[PDB]
Amino acid sequence: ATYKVTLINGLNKTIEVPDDQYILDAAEEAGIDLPYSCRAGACSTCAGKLISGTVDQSDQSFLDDDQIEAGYVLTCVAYPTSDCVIETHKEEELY
Ligand code: FES
Repeated sequence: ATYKVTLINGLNKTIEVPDDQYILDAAEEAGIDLPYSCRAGACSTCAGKLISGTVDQSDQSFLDDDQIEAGYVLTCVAYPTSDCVIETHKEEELY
């Protein structure tokens, strides 16, 4: 499957993401400059907030159960599992 991932912050664009591609990688192929540092699921730099839809970010490690429950997603290690809508650049909300 290929899912429509809407990325919002002067950013408002919907990209196509195969279910076996990470959202950050797909955003970069679409020319979108999203924040990152480790690209390995171990920090908050690439954090976004899921507004609708679902992801598989099982390779992540930084976010705790409670941050995941609140809708945070580490875009560098997140695969879409449905069409979804993500607010980007959300690291600041964790602190
Ligand atoms: S850039 Fe570090 S977790 Fe995504």
